[PDB]
Amino acid sequence: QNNQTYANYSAQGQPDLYPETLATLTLSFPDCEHGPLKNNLVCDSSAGYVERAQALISLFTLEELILNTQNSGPGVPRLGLPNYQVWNEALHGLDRANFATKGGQFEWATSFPMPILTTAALNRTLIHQIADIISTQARAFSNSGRYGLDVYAPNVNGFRSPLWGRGQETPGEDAFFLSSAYTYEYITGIQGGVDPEHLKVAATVKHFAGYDLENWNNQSRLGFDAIITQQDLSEYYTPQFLAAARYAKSRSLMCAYNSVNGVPSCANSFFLQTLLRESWGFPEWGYVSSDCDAVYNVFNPHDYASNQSSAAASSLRAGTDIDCGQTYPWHLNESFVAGEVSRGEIERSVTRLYANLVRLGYFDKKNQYRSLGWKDVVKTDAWNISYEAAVEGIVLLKNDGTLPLSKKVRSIALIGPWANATTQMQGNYYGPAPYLISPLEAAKKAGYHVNFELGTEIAGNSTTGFAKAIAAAKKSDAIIYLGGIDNTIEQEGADRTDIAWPGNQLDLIKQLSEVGKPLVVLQMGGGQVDSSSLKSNKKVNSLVWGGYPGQSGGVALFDILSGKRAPAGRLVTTQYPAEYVHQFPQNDMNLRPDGKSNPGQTYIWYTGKPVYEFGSGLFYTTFKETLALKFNTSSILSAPHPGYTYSEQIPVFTFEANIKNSGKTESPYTAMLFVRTSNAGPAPYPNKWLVGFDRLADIKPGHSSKLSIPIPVSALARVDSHGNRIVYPGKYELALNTDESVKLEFELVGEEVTIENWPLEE
Amino acid sequence: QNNQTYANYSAQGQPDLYPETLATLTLSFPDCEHGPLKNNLVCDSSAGYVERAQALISLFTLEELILNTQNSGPGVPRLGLPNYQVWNEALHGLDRANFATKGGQFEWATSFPMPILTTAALNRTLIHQIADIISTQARAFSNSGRYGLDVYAPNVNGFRSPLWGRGQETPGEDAFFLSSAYTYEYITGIQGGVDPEHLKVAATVKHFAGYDLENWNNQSRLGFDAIITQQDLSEYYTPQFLAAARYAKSRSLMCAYNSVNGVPSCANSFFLQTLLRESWGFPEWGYVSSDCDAVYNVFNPHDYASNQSSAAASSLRAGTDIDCGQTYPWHLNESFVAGEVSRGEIERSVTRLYANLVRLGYFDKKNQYRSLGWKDVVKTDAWNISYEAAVEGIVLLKNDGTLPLSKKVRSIALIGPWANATTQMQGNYYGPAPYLISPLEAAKKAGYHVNFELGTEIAGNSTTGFAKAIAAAKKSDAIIYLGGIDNTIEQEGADRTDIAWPGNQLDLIKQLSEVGKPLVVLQMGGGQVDSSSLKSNKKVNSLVWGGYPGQSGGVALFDILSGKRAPAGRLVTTQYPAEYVHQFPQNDMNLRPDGKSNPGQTYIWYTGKPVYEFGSGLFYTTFKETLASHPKSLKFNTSSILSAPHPGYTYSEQIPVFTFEANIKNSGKTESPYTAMLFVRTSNAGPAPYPNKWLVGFDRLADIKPGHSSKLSIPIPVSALARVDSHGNRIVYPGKYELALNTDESVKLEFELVGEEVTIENWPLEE
Ligand SMILES: *[C@@H]1O[C@H](CO)[C@@H](O[C@@H]2O[C@H](CO)[C@@H](O[C@@H]3O[C@H](CO)[C@@H](O)[C@H](O[C@H]4O[C@H](CO)[C@@H](O)[C@H](O)[C@@H]4O[C@H]4O[C@H](CO)[C@@H](O)[C@H](O)[C@@H]4O)[C@@H]3O)[C@H](O)[C@H]2NC(C)=O)[C@H](O)[C@H]1NC(C)=O
Ligand SMILES: *[C@@H]1O[C@H](CO)[C@@H](O[C@@H]2O[C@H](CO)[C@@H](O[C@@H]3O[C@H](CO)[C@@H](O)[C@H](O[C@H]4O[C@H](CO)[C@@H](O)[C@H](O)[C@@H]4O)[C@@H]3O)[C@H](O)[C@H]2NC(C)=O)[C@H](O)[C@H]1NC(C)=O
Ligand SMILES: *[C@@H]1O[C@H](CO)[C@@H](O[C@@H]2O[C@H](CO)[C@@H](O[C@@H]3O[C@H](CO)[C@@H](O)[C@H](O)[C@@H]3O)[C@H](O)[C@H]2NC(C)=O)[C@H](O)[C@H]1NC(C)=O
Ligand SMILES: *[C@@H]1O[C@H](CO)[C@@H](O[C@@H]2O[C@H](CO)[C@@H](O)[C@H](O)[C@H]2NC(C)=O)[C@H](O)[C@H]1NC(C)=O
Ligand SMILES: *[C@@H]1O[C@H](CO)[C@@H](O[C@@H]2O[C@H](CO)[C@@H](O)[C@H](O)[C@H]2NC(C)=O)[C@H](O)[C@H]1NC(C)=O
Ligand SMILES: *[C@@H]1O[C@H](CO)[C@@H](O[C@@H]2O[C@H](CO)[C@@H](O)[C@H](O)[C@H]2NC(C)=O)[C@H](O)[C@H]1NC(C)=O
Ligand SMILES: *[C@@H]1O[C@H](CO)[C@@H](O[C@@H]2O[C@H](CO)[C@@H](O)[C@H](O)[C@H]2NC(C)=O)[C@H](O)[C@H]1NC(C)=O
Ligand SMILES: *[C@@H]1O[C@H](CO)[C@@H](O[C@@H]2O[C@H](CO)[C@@H](O)[C@H](O)[C@H]2NC(C)=O)[C@H](O)[C@H]1NC(C)=O
Ligand SMILES: O[C@@H]1[C@@H](O)[C@H](S[C@@H]2CO[C@H](O)[C@H](O)[C@H]2O)OC[C@H]1O
Ligand SMILES: O[C@@H]1[C@@H](O)[C@H](S[C@@H]2CO[C@H](O)[C@H](O)[C@H]2O)OC[C@H]1O
Ligand SMILES: *[C@@H]1O[C@H](CO)[C@@H](O)[C@H](O)[C@H]1NC(C)=O
Ligand SMILES: *[C@@H]1O[C@H](CO)[C@@H](O)[C@H](O)[C@H]1NC(C)=O
Ligand SMILES: *[C@@H]1O[C@H](CO)[C@@H](O)[C@H](O)[C@H]1NC(C)=O
Ligand SMILES: *[C@@H]1O[C@H](CO)[C@@H](O)[C@H](O)[C@H]1NC(C)=O
Ligand SMILES: *[C@@H]1O[C@H](CO)[C@@H](O)[C@H](O)[C@H]1NC(C)=O
Ligand SMILES: *[C@@H]1O[C@H](CO)[C@@H](O)[C@H](O)[C@H]1NC(C)=O
Ligand SMILES: *[C@@H]1O[C@H](CO)[C@@H](O)[C@H](O)[C@H]1NC(C)=O
Ligand SMILES: *[C@@H]1O[C@H](CO)[C@@H](O)[C@H](O)[C@H]1NC(C)=O
Ligand SMILES: *[C@@H]1O[C@H](CO)[C@@H](O)[C@H](O)[C@H]1NC(C)=O
Ligand SMILES: *[C@@H]1O[C@H](CO)[C@@H](O)[C@H](O)[C@H]1NC(C)=O
Ligand SMILES: [Zn+2]
Ligand SMILES: [Zn+2]
Ligand SMILES: [Zn+2]
Ligand SMILES: [Zn+2]
Ligand SMILES: [Zn+2]
Ligand SMILES: [Zn+2]
Ligand SMILES: [Zn+2]
Ligand SMILES: [Zn+2]
Ligand SMILES: [Zn+2]
Ligand SMILES: [Zn+2]
Ligand SMILES: [Zn+2]
Ligand SMILES: [Zn+2]
Repeated sequence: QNNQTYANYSAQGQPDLYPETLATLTLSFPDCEHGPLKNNLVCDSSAGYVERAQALISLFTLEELILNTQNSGPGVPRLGLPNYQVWNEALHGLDRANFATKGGQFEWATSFPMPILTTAALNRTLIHQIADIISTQARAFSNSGRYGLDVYAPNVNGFRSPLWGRGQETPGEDAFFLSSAYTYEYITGIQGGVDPEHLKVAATVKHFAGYDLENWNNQSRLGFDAIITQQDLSEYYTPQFLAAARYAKSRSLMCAYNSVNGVPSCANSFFLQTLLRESWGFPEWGYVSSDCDAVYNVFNPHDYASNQSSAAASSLRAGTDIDCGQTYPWHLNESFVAGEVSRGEIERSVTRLYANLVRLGYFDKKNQYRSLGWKDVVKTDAWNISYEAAVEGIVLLKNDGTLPLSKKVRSIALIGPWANATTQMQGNYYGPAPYLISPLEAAKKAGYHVNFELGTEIAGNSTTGFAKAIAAAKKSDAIIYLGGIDNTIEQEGADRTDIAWPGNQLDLIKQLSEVGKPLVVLQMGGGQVDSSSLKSNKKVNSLVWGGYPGQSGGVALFDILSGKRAPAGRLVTTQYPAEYVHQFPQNDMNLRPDGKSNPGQTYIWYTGKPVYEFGSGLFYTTFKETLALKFNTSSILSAPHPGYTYSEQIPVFTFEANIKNSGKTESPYTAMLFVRTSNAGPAPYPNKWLVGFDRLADIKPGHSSKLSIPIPVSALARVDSHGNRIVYPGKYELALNTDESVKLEFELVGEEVTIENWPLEE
Repeated sequence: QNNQTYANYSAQGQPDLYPETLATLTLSFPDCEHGPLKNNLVCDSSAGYVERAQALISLFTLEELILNTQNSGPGVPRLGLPNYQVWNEALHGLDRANFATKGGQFEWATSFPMPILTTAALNRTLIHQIADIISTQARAFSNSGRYGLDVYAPNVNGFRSPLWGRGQETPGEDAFFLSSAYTYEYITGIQGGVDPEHLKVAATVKHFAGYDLENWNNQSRLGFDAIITQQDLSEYYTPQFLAAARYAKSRSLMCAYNSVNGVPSCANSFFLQTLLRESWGFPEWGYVSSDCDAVYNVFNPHDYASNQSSAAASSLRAGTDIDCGQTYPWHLNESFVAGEVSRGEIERSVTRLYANLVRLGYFDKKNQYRSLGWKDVVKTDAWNISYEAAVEGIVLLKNDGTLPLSKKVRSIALIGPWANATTQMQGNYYGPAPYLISPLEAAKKAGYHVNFELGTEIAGNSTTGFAKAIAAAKKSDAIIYLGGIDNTIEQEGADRTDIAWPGNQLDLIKQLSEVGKPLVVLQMGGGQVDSSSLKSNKKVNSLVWGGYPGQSGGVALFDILSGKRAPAGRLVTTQYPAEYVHQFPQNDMNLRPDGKSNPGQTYIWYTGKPVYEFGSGLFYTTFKETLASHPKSLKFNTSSILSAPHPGYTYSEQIPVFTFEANIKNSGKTESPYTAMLFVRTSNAGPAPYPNKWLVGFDRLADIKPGHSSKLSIPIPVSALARVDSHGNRIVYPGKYELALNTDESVKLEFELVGEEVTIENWPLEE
């Protein structure tokens, strides 16, 4: 929008936003005791939140309303109503806050791992606590005018194509179960419960819908039209958004840049009204924000409207309340002049935003959360849950017992473009951290003699660092290589073009494997890289996926390597063979194989052979898993469901298995539970789908902990050609983990039961 | 549905409901301190109303949920959740209550005038207070297990065709302003404010939409398919429902028997979702009830569904939550089995009902409204607002000085089928009253020597009774004829076939007028009758429309006639000439004239000559009305006016463009209250055809003494000036306009709207 020369937004992965959109404001609170609003109902803390917001909005001029439909809202100075920023980032810690540059206060926020790694821990409580800490820290910054009260998080789009530059931000490729679980735990942690009366921080689930690529084939997200079947819409692209609106009661949602089936998400009333509000129960006075700036893109380049005034009017009427950008505040005045919108439609949007602000305690100084301050940031950071998430999430992919490093290992050769990682560990959308503990520093602090060599860059074709690296290796007890990808390779605005290890890193690892010494390789980054050559190289003793480990990253990794903590992470996306992305266009949105070039996408549908499967992860011990069957769903759904708000949440039954530590190392345990069928519902039939997961606390050798995995009605439902979610009678089989240590056959009997009726598109 | 022999519901005006639907339950409240629910969140009075309702519903079996989608909900005995009745009538007082038959308490409730007469008073405060009394009495009965907490009221369909058997129930023919005003005052009075946290009684605005006939031409409402333009739908058939949902925040709404443009109202997602929820902000956890039993009629006779299971599914999915009938509770089980509905869809609807019950204090014994009792019925009844409404509403149509009856009038010949009226005064949907004061008992109480003769029946065809009535007239100082129509003529389930005085009443009136005595005619009933021959007969000294005056009807009538009170009512429908209904089909839903059979419908569009016009009414005095002041500029810029702050108004379209102000001087012999209707017209603003005029305001002023003046101030809201385009959009158009005060047009004021067109409402596309 703010381009200086011609800009092809069908190709360019990044918009050109106005400085106003991108500005860092200084925030504050209305003075309800002495200010101009003191006798208005909005300042009456005993009144209803809607009635309060309505009373306030009645005081605005038309132009004031319009200006306050943008993310950087100017407020209304004459009313003592301060500017308010809607665009705040919280993906895995505070970002876009007005951080102090000196003074020892508000200089930083806790930098948790990227969600990709945190989700690999398979721990729901963990996700929830991270969210709670983030929203405590948000309130603290807010109380000093340095952060808003709503957050553009979480990013829960399915990591469908492995080359997506933003998959790192997500809880993985399983939109239906794993992502939805993350969605619920994160949003309830941000918001302080399930639609509590006193909202903590408003979540903004994103990006709705069909957004999972930046610019593959030079087709920008900004102009992309996702051709998606109704079946896939219901099955893969929206179930996490149903979870957000229905179960978590997210106060906000962000509509995506792209179109779906010819309709821009932000101008899509089927999306924003029929689905979001009428099918999934999105809060009445919840509000929708556009992406930055998806309203502009309705016009340029989507051409769904002919100018900015019309793009504004179409988005507003479809259900987009707040524009991250300048199209609303600078063109809705034209929309009004042209009769395209009423003042009613504009007031509703602003009223929605302020209704949430009222709920958030914006006008109530005595509100419980208005007293959080810097010491609460200090205290929650000192809990070291960022370290804990990283430690629980790290994935051991290959190991011959070389890990944990034996007491005999005294010197290490520390090699690779991730060996001295600091800011690399933070991924993206991060603010300043209190500290960043590199793998190098953590290695020294662990008490190893460290021979550090860069060896080679992430993406270089230079070998001039090889010799010194081999030299450092030849004079060390073990080699620890840390490499892979980072945000120079995968980023917002630019997808990868391939999913192989970048540069000449694999050559360096090969030459290191032929040194004669034990070799541990840490594959870092969010997306996966093809590590088949490492899998098949016997001289590569150990392979670890370390994701983006956050502020205490080095210590988390080296506590795992040294065996202080025992790894238990599992992959939350498939590591595909490198040729996968060359086999079919990556913006083919069809999940199922087509018998042509599309081989099936994700662990659910892929007919090929993953290098490492979704759900791969090894332990420092061995476990012995043992089991501890005609179900009539219609009957099961006929019963009372105390403890569950929605009927589809009830277990069909609970999978019970004993988990014995048959080895000789204390270890926590993780499990994914999969189901499959070859006769229930329509063909084609999936490989399998995830229906449950859990993490159990450290189990001692000889001890047995019980794994209980409820199998909800919603999880056994399949999706028909119309998008309906229906539980079908037939034969199913559970399988525990990728190793399928335990399997359980059961039959579903009775008639088909409808779980959701998918509505017709407009 | 419960017919014993073949029933043709395309023709038959009344359904055959199962006894279960019609049953009189004994109600009670759950014990939230000690009962099975005490630890459930529903019994936590500090929790959110939605969360409370969700916690309760979670405890139900599927069958218990299904069974509690009917109006006579059985509750859940094992949970200590009592049966609850959704079908409670309150149109003009409590009805379908479990009235006691002995013991001196709860044997009766106040019987107000039918809303048609109440509305004629043009008094907003009156309507609101009536509604407040009704809801106080509702809660009092509720607290003794004798009534529910939601009411199937108000009926606010525009009384469009004059032969409608139920137009009597409505605030008249002006859907946009007059009916919408009644809707607001009544619903907020019923509900105890504007969506208050503590709801007093849930209102159910009805009937949505296109419903304004019972069985004209033997086409029953049960199978009627209204063909209505989007323009008419926005302009005439729905504005009162926008008002109910948006301004009044009605907690419930009732969907109609009929289809509109091929889609039954209760299976109509455009109506129940797109318009109701997305356009007008109907409460998120408000609920929709069908009419009794419109869900059944989706199948039989509409054939929109092939069976009851499919009819239930379609109605539920479209947005109908509660069935007045047994289609839901006895066939949603089948819908579920067939995969047509989810348990989620069923749960939402029951949760919706119980969310309102939570808000109504159904689970909180300490709720403000849970202590109201029989003494509160006695107290509110004794205020005599029923009497007051009738006396305010009575309309003086014709007079030469005969009314009020002079002191010279000692004896009266009281003639007519309405002369000894008791139950006739109650109209329809009435429960037992404390008493009923007939016009006969009232005349005797007031001190006149009364010579009473029936004369003829309402629909009588014999002249045998004439002679005694004529003899009585000859002995008396004045003749007071009371007749017209009643509920043997106009009723639920059966429209009138014509709009003339029934039977030989006019022939009797003619002969009474040949006697040579002063003659006063009281024209009773809700619908109008063609009184043109009474209008032109110089020996009919006076004509009064008395509507259905309720429990103290006789005293209201004779206090007016005696001059103890002075009349100020104005007609709220057009009194058409009898020919009107025989010129064009009465199910032609187009308001505009078409240059063929349709002369235009209502005072807004009618091109013929009313016998008495909408807004007709005379006083016991005369008034001089003069423009008080106008804004310096009479060129109003709507876009600019709407751009300003609007403190004191929730919605921008509610702000005044300006205020019409007049001085009202009593220029006669007698102290009198005053009423005014304010009309606007345009010859160039908006699209053609241009209407006659349309109502934009009204008011009633307190007694004005001879020679004294009072101020009349009538704001002109932006919404009132908006016109409707061919697509249903509400747009304020620039151009020339003229206000006219009353039917006599005593004051007129030209103004101009300048600047661009302004969109007030975008009418959504149908599905
Ligand atoms: C203001 O409010 C007050 C308080 O409510 C009103 O006062 C009440 O007024 C009514 C009506 O006048 C009065 O009820 C009558 O009481 C009489 C003595 O107790 C009764 O004899 C009379 O009974 C007749 O009506 C019954 C209906 O239930 C019939 O069933 C019964 O058969 C009686 O009818 C006989 O008599 C009538 C004429 O008298 C005759 O036509 C019949 O054929 C039959 O022979 C009434 O019940 C109350 O007692 C008053 N209550 C109090 C507390 O004072 C007052 O009316 C209000 N004012 C206005 C203007 O509305
Ligand atoms: C699934 O995730 C949950 C939630 O994160 C996790 O439970 C958590 O475990 C951590 C780690 O033990 C707990 O963190 C501690 O909490 C107390 C507060 O009660 C703090 O005092 C502790 O801080 C000190 O100790 C740290 C570690 O020794 C030091 O680094 C630090 O500087 C402090 O001195 C510490 O933060 C946390 O309390 C729980 N959280 C909850 C909600 O229970 C659980 O273990 C995971 N489950 C499985 C099976 O893995
Ligand atoms: C558990 O939480 C504590 C408290 O936040 C962490 O302690 C902190 O560790 C960092 C990194 O080593 C220290 O920062 C460093 O401090 C030195 C000296 O002041 C400075 O020269 C370095 O540049 C660096 O900033 C920090 O001082 C220390 N803070 C406290 C209060 O002890 C600890 O790291 C956490 N544990 C894990 C495993 O993450
Ligand atoms: C709609 O609003 C925009 C933004 O306020 C207007 O554009 C501004 O016009 C003013 C006055 O001419 C200039 O001084 C500003 O520099 C413009 N601002 C921006 C951000 O472009 C626009 O003119 C308005 N349109 C109408 C019809 O009122
Ligand atoms: C590892 O990275 C750290 C941090 O980026 C490097 O530390 C810097 O070292 C220079 C002196 O050589 C100091 O002046 C800077 O203040 C340090 N930077 C920061 C951000 O603290 C360190 O050199 C790197 N180690 C290597 C390359 O072996
Ligand atoms: C309009 O109706 C109101 C409400 O019923 C009338 O005010 C009532 O008048 C009666 C009889 O004088 C009193 O007993 C009530 O207490 C009054 N009620 C209230 C709420 O004030 C009012 O007189 C009518 N207005 C006009 C102008 O005739
Ligand atoms: C759905 O529910 C209705 C109401 O309970 C069932 O109708 C009853 O069926 C029994 C046995 O068929 C009959 O004896 C009764 O006459 C019916 N009762 C009533 C009140 O009508 C119906 O069977 C159920 N259908 C299904 C498929 O479960
Ligand atoms: C006017 O109507 C009243 C009420 O219906 C009549 O009162 C009834 O008259 C009969 C016979 O006289 C009595 O036995 C009943 O008890 C009365 N019923 C009630 C409810 O009061 C009255 O007779 C009628 N008057 C005339 C003159 O026809
Ligand atoms: O998740 C969304 C992102 O989609 C956008 S991306 C945005 C593009 O425009 C500039 O380059 C911005 O710096 C960049 O963040 O940002 C908002 C997030 O919440
Ligand atoms: O306003 C509605 C009415 O339309 C229905 S009509 C109903 C038809 O079936 C029986 O005869 C009943 O006695 C009659 O009321 O009733 C409910 C009202 O609220
Ligand atoms: C910006 O790019 C658009 C096309 O996206 C083009 O129409 C316009 O001319 C450009 N603006 C400027 C100032 O170059
Ligand atoms: C803009 O980019 C699109 C997609 O990459 C491409 O098809 C088109 O040729 C480009 N248009 C211009 C004018 O360069
Ligand atoms: C995308 O565009 C750039 C030119 O800016 C080009 O270097 C690159 O080869 C293109 N990629 C594809 C797949 O066409
Ligand atoms: C803007 O675009 C709309 C269509 O999206 C069109 O109807 C309107 O006339 C356009 N206005 C101007 C000023 O070009
Ligand atoms: C399943 O349950 C339903 C309802 O409980 C029952 O009607 C049906 O007969 C059962 N069918 C089987 C095969 O168990
Ligand atoms: C009731 O009427 C329907 C048609 O409306 C007819 O099919 C049926 O025979 C009747 N039922 C009975 C029991 O007479
Ligand atoms: C039912 O009534 C309709 C309309 O009055 C008529 O067309 C039809 O012939 C009747 N059907 C039967 C079976 O009598
Ligand atoms: C009921 O009618 C519907 C059509 O509305 C049809 O699809 C369904 O199969 C019918 N069910 C039965 C049991 O006949
Ligand atoms: C009056 O009506 C009755 C019953 O309908 C009938 O027997 C009689 O013939 C009618 N008489 C006249 C004069 O219309
Ligand atoms: C009406 O007001 C609008 C908004 O202030 C302004 O743009 C326009 O010029 C005005 N038009 C007239 C005719 O006064
Ligand atoms: Zn003070
Ligand atoms: Zn102050
Ligand atoms: Zn919590
Ligand atoms: Zn509180
Ligand atoms: Zn513009
Ligand atoms: Zn008790
Ligand atoms: Zn009130
Ligand atoms: Zn309260
Ligand atoms: Zn049929
Ligand atoms: Zn039909
Ligand atoms: Zn059936
Ligand atoms: Zn005729």
